[PDB]
Amino acid sequence: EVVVVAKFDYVAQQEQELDIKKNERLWLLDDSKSWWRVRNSMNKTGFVPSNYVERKN
Amino acid sequence: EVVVVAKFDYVAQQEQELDIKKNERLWLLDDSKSWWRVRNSMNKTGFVPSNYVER
Repeated sequence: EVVVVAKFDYVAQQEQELDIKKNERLWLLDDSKSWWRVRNSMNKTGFVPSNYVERKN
Repeated sequence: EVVVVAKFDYVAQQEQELDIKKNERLWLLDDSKSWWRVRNSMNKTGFVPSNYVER
């Protein structure tokens, strides 16, 4: 984990997100993947690594 | 509507992760927006958009 700095304020839109403020120092726990926000048929939401998602396109 | 499914099983490792089963229907909240996991000085963790932090 590295220390990073928030560029902008961000207001979390779901409980799995973090509220941050511009210029806040944070610890970066994982930048090795692009996580995507997903929801299933059971109405549950969360994050999965992008490569686990298939868009039929 | 673009159909989106789980490509593979993904077994969640942390509370903010979602377990998904291969071939199940999913819905994407964003257009290929990447998120990273961070922690604040009060030890709270969560995801933020990757482009919001500077390394």
